[PDB]
Amino acid sequence: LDNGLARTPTMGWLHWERFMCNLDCQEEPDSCISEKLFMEMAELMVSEGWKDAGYEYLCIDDCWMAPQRDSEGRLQADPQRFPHGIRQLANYVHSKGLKLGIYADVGNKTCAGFPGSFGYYDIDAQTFADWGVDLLKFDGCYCDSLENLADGYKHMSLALNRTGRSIVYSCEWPLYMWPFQKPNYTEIRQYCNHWRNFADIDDSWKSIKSILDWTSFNQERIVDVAGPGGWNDPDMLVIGNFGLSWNQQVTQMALWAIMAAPLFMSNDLRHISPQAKALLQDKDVIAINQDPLGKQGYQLRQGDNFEVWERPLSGLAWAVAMINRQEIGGPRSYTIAVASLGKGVACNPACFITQLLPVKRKLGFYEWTSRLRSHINPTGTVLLQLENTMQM
Amino acid sequence: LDNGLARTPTMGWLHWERFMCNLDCQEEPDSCISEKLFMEMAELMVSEGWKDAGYEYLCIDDCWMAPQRDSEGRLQADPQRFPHGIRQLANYVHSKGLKLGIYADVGNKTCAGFPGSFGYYDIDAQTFADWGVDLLKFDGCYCDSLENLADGYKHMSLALNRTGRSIVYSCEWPLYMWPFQKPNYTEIRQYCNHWRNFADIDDSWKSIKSILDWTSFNQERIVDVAGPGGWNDPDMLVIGNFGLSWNQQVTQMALWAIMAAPLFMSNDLRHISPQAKALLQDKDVIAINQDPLGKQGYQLRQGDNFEVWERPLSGLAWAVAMINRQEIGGPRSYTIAVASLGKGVACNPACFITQLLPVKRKLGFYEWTSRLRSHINPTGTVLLQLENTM
Ligand SMILES: *[C@@H]1O[C@H](CO)[C@@H](O[C@@H]2O[C@H](CO)[C@@H](O[C@@H]3O[C@H](CO)[C@@H](O)[C@H](O[C@H]4O[C@H](CO)[C@@H](O)[C@H](O)[C@@H]4O)[C@@H]3O)[C@H](O)[C@H]2NC(C)=O)[C@H](O)[C@H]1NC(C)=O
Ligand SMILES: *[C@@H]1O[C@H](CO)[C@@H](O[C@@H]2O[C@H](CO)[C@@H](O[C@@H]3O[C@H](CO)[C@@H](O)[C@H](O)[C@@H]3O)[C@H](O)[C@H]2NC(C)=O)[C@H](O)[C@H]1NC(C)=O
Ligand SMILES: *[C@@H]1O[C@H](CO)[C@@H](O[C@@H]2O[C@H](CO)[C@@H](O[C@@H]3O[C@H](CO)[C@@H](O)[C@H](O)[C@@H]3O)[C@H](O)[C@H]2NC(C)=O)[C@H](O)[C@H]1NC(C)=O
Ligand SMILES: *[C@@H]1O[C@H](CO)[C@@H](O[C@@H]2O[C@H](CO)[C@@H](O)[C@H](O)[C@H]2NC(C)=O)[C@H](O)[C@H]1NC(C)=O
Ligand SMILES: *[C@@H]1O[C@H](CO)[C@@H](O[C@@H]2O[C@H](CO)[C@@H](O)[C@H](O)[C@H]2NC(C)=O)[C@H](O)[C@H]1NC(C)=O
Ligand SMILES: *[C@@H]1O[C@H](CO)[C@@H](O)[C@H](O)[C@H]1NC(C)=O
Ligand SMILES: *[C@]12O[C@H]1[C@H](CO)[C@H](O)[C@H](O)[C@H]2O
Ligand SMILES: *[C@]12O[C@H]1[C@H](CO)[C@H](O)[C@H](O)[C@H]2O
Repeated sequence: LDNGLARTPTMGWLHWERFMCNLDCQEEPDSCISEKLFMEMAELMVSEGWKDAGYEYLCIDDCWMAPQRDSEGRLQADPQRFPHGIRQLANYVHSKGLKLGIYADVGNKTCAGFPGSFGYYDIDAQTFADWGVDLLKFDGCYCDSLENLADGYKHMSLALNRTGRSIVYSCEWPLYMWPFQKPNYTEIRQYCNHWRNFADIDDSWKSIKSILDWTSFNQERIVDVAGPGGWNDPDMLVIGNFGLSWNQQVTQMALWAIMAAPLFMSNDLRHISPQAKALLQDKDVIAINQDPLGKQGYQLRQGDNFEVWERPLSGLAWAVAMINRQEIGGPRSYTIAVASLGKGVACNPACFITQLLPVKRKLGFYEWTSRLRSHINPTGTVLLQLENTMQM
Repeated sequence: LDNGLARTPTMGWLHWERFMCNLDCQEEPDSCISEKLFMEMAELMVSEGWKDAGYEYLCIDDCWMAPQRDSEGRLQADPQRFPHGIRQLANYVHSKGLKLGIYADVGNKTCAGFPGSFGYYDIDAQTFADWGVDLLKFDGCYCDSLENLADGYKHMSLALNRTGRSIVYSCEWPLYMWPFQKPNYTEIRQYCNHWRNFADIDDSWKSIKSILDWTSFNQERIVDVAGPGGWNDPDMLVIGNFGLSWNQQVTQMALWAIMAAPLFMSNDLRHISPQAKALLQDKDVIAINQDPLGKQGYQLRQGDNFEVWERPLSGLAWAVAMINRQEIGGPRSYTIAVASLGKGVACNPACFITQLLPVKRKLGFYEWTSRLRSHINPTGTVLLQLENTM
């Protein structure tokens, strides 16, 4: 989408995976979808270093809405959970230096059963623009055939444009297309700043594996269409929650950087370990994700429960990820000719290799003819940065 | 097995899950199956508080054997990897006040392809006894019939007894039978100090869940036969490795305690987090696992992606574990009438409840009329101890 936005993958926080559709503010107030939750998340994004690290968008997912539209046909914030309305939350979020994302659905109802945009594409787009909304996530539930899905996604895109406000547009067009026919990524890219391809993540290693395996299986179809203004969206970062071991968390961060994924944390910023925080705020891995070249990486090799992924970076640098998919035993040795990495460019005539994950370690100069030898934890990833050099 | 051993479930360390069949001492001397690995783990069991917490058996699994028996038909330690031999390793382990476990297979080979014990049960038993072995784990691979399987496990049982040496006998008889016919657990217990029921654990939450699901499904057949001298073995603790989140590690420790499971760590004691160490050394939770009554706990309830398990303890105490099996979202609220716990006796007329996991916290006095409310982490467990007020 040529709206001048998302020149790098969008970074922020989204409530869905962690907080879901919790409407019970009486018995579950700390986890219910309320203005107070977003106000508190906003403060902590500023004070706990998240905005500094690049996480800029505070995003509302499903279950912010009143059950019905107002008399004047507009969407309304839930009066009990959002009594001060979207406009004033937008003011609060802007006052902290952050941008505000909101959520709607192309079809008749949102996935959670709240008012769809089946008509109203134009008034809804305008409502968001009046409110101060800086990002829209547009889910695809309750949609009447391919024709409407496509038409709806294309309509809301132009509608947001016609508001003349800068609004990052986040689509699930491809994901809700698969059931009928293969997506057309060139068309989707025209209309959308990023697009969900695959089933909602949850707080599990199984979910990470299934997203990586779908991505690598399908990589010839999706890798090249990604670039500034249009990204593949493999769903939210779930680091800092309950389901992933330290190693599986390193794997998600490493490979979301390889895939030029948007980085939407879905966690509780009020209750997050120092380890998870340091990983999500790792300047060097964020720098790989945010690389201005904006070329998505890919899986180079698979075999013996090992995966090798790499991503081209600006200035003849490469990121390399080595995954151990063996879920038994100890750290496994993996060796590769440095020549085989970065299409033989990265280390011609030399590489300087820095390990970034699981810890940051200068490894030194590798000749084009060198071997790289590493040890990789089960369900973990080693992430390397290769800097092309004349020296040595 | 009435040999006076395993009166509480056996505690220690077993190489298999973390170190497996690593024979590469040239390229990997610090993780190959060698007497140096076992000596290192022994020193740390003493120096790092493992022994003091009750971890007492340092156990060798598969891949310790030379490829061939000796000229006298006996098993031999690999001459390169176990150069001083098993007896001498046993001497060392004993000098630190620990016990040594070793491994054999009821069939013609071990699962990894080394010499099997079929036809050598009596000599193999005497060999182990002579060496000063304090425990045998007896795997079930390369056994052509259920007759040979049963005969082999019983025969080794009687041969161990006849050596005169106190040797804990860990069997896999039910595991290898189950595909073909329902095991008789009354018979297995007469011959075995503990018995593997289910597929080898690995370093995953999938493995944990599948072991718990198998145990809850089969609980009518296995819970009542467990007790001092004979335990269900749901396989090794993998806490301190790579594959489990903190909440999944808590779930393993909590439910191995509810299940009166043997506690065999398979980890690297040289490289283990403070968190993993304090969970595995948690004295209140080990006291539940090690309760002298020896009554295995069971699944009370399952619904809304929650499980409630409980175990009766010495002195009118109960352990209760509440699992959140929902792998999405945040800490979920669960409430149960305390009258529904411990068969109606735990909290009649009242009980004092202490949370043990994920943190120790006194919750206070609960009346027979009361409801316990808890928030449980996705893939996590809340473990409570109930003390009846009388
Ligand atoms: C509604 O849709 C229209 C139709 O596309 C859209 O207009 C386009 O906006 C983009 C973004 O501003 C324009 O692209 C820019 O063009 C100008 C002029 O050539 C350049 O200054 C811009 O350069 C930036 O990006 C460069 C990297 O590519 C940087 O090097 C540089 O520093 C600049 O930051 C950029 O190329 C595009 O020209 C228009 N196209 C048309 C047909 O007008 C409009 O923005 C949409 N409006 C909203 C609010 O959605
Ligand atoms: C070989 O098999 C026999 C028979 O099963 C085992 O005998 C049993 O041994 C236990 C433990 O020594 C006896 O019970 C215990 O006795 C001791 C001392 O008297 C007491 O302190 C305990 O409280 C408990 O009562 C058990 O009764 C006995 N059974 C029989 C029939 O004699 C023997 O231990 C086995 N030997 C080896 C080397 O495994
Ligand atoms: C370990 O290996 C030996 C040798 O391969 C096994 O011994 C063999 O066991 C088979 C049973 O599977 C015997 O075959 C039987 O032969 C009779 C007729 O003789 C036939 O009627 C049966 O139906 C069956 O086919 C075979 O005779 C026997 N061979 C020897 C040398 O004893 C042994 O059983 C293996 N042990 C285990 C536990 O797997
Ligand atoms: C997939 O979508 C792309 C973009 O809509 C299609 O390519 C364009 O099709 C339009 C309308 O037919 C042409 O006017 C353009 O010249 C085409 N290219 C571009 C880059 O805009 C493409 O035909 C669609 N279908 C397939 C099978 O690729
Ligand atoms: C399961 O195995 C047990 C023990 O081998 C069997 O129980 C024995 O039954 C015999 C009768 O054949 C009695 O002599 C013994 O007193 C019992 N032993 C014990 C300690 O109970 C039982 O028969 C087997 N059950 C089935 C269903 O086959
Ligand atoms: C919404 O429902 C109406 C019928 O009430 C139907 O005509 C329309 O196709 C539906 N719209 C979408 C986008 O599914
Ligand atoms: C749409 O299953 C829905 C849900 C909201 O109800 C989330 O937004 C999810 O990410 C999306 O795929
Ligand atoms: C038998 O798969 C084997 C293996 C040794 O080779 C381990 O001892 C495992 O625990 C056991 O079931």
